[PDB]
Amino acid sequence: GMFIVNTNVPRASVPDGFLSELTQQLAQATGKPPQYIAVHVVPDQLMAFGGSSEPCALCSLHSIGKIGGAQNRSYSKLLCGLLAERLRISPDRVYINYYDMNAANVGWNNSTFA
Amino acid sequence: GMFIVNTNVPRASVPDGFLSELTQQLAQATGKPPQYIAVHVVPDQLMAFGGSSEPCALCSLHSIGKIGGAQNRSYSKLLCGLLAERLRISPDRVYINYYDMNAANVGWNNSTFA
Amino acid sequence: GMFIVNTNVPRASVPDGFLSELTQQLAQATGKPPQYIAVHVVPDQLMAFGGSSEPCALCSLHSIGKIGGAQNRSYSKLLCGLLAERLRISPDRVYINYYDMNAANVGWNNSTFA
Repeated sequence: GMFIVNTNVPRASVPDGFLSELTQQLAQATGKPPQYIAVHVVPDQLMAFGGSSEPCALCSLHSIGKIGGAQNRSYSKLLCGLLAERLRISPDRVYINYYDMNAANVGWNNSTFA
Repeated sequence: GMFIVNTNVPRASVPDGFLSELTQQLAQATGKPPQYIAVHVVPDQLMAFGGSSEPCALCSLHSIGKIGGAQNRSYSKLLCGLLAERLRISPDRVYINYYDMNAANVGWNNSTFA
Repeated sequence: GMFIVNTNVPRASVPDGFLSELTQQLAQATGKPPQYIAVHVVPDQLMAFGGSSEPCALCSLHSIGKIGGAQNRSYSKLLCGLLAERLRISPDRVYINYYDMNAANVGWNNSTFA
């Protein structure tokens, strides 16, 4: 699983341990070992959501499987919850793109997962 | 709609208001209310296009629908036009990836659009 | 072809010429003229792979065609090889997403490739 977060929130506002919490919560949520989970936080971005510069986030979750209608719906609750509580970003100023990656299309350790 | 721009152009060369102009032009171009449009500009990047370090840009437009052969062709005119005029990037040093997102795959405000 | 690399490795650790080597190796590997190859390196990122902050990388290769089971497998060898040798990132701390882009979905120079 790979979670990326781009946000206008300053680096200083990213709580220590945020990456750890995301790895842990996403591991539970997807049912994958934490060791397979990679997380990326990109703060201080030049962004606008709806033409406003208020705190917002553009994210994406890539996963070989574990992506689907109902699952994505609960990932959004989990993720928006985390972003709201930890980064103080309003849930309606967050977009999360979900990608069900094919194993043959995910390279890792000199090969792919196919 | 979500528009991202990665470019080697310095932050100082990004005109104030560029994010607003993008929001407005993309809203018109896609026929979506400006409030649904999110824009992201990432300057000062370590990039190379064709092996050259001259100003270039790697972009992506994600949209639930409003993506297609003809539409994408005019988006490129609009976007390359804006990048050329506002960031002085030559149109032939710009790649834009278009993504027709499924509503069930776009999370927002604790749920998805499905 | 478009190759992006996000890594926690410091900017100072990115060897001069790395972008050039990537452009050249990817050109050979995909069988495309170097002029069509765009490369992007994003260092100093706040990342975690498996909950660890040791050097890691999250990458993606987008290409109109030239994407497939066997090809992706050798791209991973090539790419992990380069990342390991030039950025000292362990191959098992690298994820590379492969995207076979439809020509109608790749904008360039005021139009698309369709």
